[PDB]
Amino acid sequence: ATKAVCVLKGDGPVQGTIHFEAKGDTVVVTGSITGLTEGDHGFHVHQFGDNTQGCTSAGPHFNPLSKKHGGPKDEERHVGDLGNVTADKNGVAIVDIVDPLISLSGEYSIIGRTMVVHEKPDDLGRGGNEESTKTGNAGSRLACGVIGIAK
Amino acid sequence: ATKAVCVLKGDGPVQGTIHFEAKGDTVVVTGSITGLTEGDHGFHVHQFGDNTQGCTSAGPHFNPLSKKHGGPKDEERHVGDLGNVTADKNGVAIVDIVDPLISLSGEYSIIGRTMVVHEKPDDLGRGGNEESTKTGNAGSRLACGVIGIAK
Ligand SMILES: [Cu+2]
Ligand SMILES: [Cu+2]
Ligand SMILES: [Zn+2]
Ligand SMILES: [Zn+2]
Repeated sequence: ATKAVCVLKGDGPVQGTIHFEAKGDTVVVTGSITGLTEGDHGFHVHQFGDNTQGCTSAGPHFNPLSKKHGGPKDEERHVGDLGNVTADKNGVAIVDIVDPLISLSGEYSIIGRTMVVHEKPDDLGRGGNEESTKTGNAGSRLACGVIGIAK
Repeated sequence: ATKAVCVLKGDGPVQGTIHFEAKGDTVVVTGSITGLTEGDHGFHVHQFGDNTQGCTSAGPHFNPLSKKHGGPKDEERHVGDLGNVTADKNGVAIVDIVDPLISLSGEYSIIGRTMVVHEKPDDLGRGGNEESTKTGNAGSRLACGVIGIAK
């Protein structure tokens, strides 16, 4: 694919629509999420596109290279580590990310996997504790969706 | 991918979970769907895994070979044509299909696309009007879900 889309939904008020487009050797990720508390929220691709138990069955971050958790600009990062999205006072986050590790085809393809928006900011692997290097201490999964092929 | 899963949801009471597993050179589709009216309901893979407008944005049937609609056993069929599932008196349909056209990888991959359960029976391309040759007259989309990679 060259284009994908994901609709985020959960058990609370958080919702959003994320679009993905292959451009050169990168993926451009755009869209918006609403109903979020003001501030930063971790935003990652989780391994499985399994929504049988809500966002919990999505598994851990997509990490085909068996690395520790980092920020998007780090060399030591999971392929699914896209950092944080920032919600304004009205709870709206505008997403505008360009990333070279995720892909819409081949081995790092995220089609069929799960996009998750988390309750807290992702510490990018610099939190000082053990959890920081697994999940960035991003907390719970507020909303998620399976990444599908778009027109 | 060797295993996929899809959770079907819509605006009504219809819901279900379908699993897909590559067993040998074929794909085995299993699961169950509840909340249906008794009888046959068209069950197809629609092209886009786009749920931005409910099941509507899923597009037409997945048809990379550009054929007309037909039954699962016909030569002239869309890849997405999986026939009918049958609901019992209780509104429950058990899915047990093996199909030679869909796949979980490559050109016929259905990962990232949408499974749709329809309101009426699929006439298998033999209804005699133009609509039959497109959708089998299966009618509205009761529930649908994006097919994602499973553990
Ligand atoms: Cu995460
Ligand atoms: Cu259909
Ligand atoms: Zn991570
Ligand atoms: Zn068809």
